[PDB]
Amino acid sequence: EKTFEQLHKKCLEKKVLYVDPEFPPDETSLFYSQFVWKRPPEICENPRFIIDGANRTDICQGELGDAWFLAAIACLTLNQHLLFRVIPHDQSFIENYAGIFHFQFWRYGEWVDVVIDDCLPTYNNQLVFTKSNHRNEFWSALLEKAYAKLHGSYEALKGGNTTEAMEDFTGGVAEFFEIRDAPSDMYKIMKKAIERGSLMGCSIDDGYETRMACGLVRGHAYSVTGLDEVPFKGEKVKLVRLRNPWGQVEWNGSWSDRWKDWSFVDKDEKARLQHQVTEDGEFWMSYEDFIYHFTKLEICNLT
Ligand SMILES: [Ca+2]
Ligand SMILES: [Ca+2]
Ligand SMILES: [Cl-]
Repeated sequence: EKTFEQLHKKCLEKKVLYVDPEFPPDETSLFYSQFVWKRPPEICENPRFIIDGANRTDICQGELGDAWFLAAIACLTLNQHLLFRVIPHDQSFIENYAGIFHFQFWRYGEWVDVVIDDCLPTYNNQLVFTKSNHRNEFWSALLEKAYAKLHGSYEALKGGNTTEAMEDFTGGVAEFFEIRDAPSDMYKIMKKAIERGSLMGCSIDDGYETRMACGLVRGHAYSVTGLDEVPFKGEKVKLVRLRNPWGQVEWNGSWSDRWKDWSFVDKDEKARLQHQVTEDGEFWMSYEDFIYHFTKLEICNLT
């Protein structure tokens, strides 16, 4: 067991790029039961670890069913100071680059360091697994690789629970809600949770194209990224903001991006709500419609 510092320092002196003996760039690391592995400098001219900050737009699901995990990362980015425990800032392609990176996860009641080489699965020189909106940003793809290593393979990330990942990023305690049994004050419970920095997911119980007619997807982890109140036509309306970790496929009901009655909303209020018409996976919906469609709500509470 050599540490990140040690391995990094060594590779720099040797002038060699690191290769992970524990989790090598071959089919063992992909599955337990076809892609070319490439490092980000082999993929593009000017790769970067973090560009314009690490935020939820940098998490876009690829050809692997790990939404449960990605939704949790996206939630984590809403709490930057927690985020930078999981992701060390002092990492770069343009300075002290030795093809090695690391991340931290809460496991067994303590922080543990996962080290990886920066080889990533590609096809036609593009990432097949999770990537960022920005073709040159690689933190999220690398984090996913590190989480895969922690579970033994990329395939091991197929299916899982959002709360598992939330706990692995925070060391917090999971709390579940069946939205049918929801208390009267659950908007308030969720509001206090988001303001306290707690991570929130939700889903529609089951038992890449738009699944439902309303634009939601069944059996799919969504990140809760906002809760707010807007006064519209005299009265105040409770809203919920969600993000689909696909980065695509939004709700189309009231308060959706292209909803016309956004025109009746004040221009400053729009700004406070960060309302944009963009196919980014993120959308506002009414608290009412939210409680009506979603069935499970998962909150990971901190200390
Ligand atoms: Ca970014
Ligand atoms: Ca949107
Ligand atoms: Cl960089």
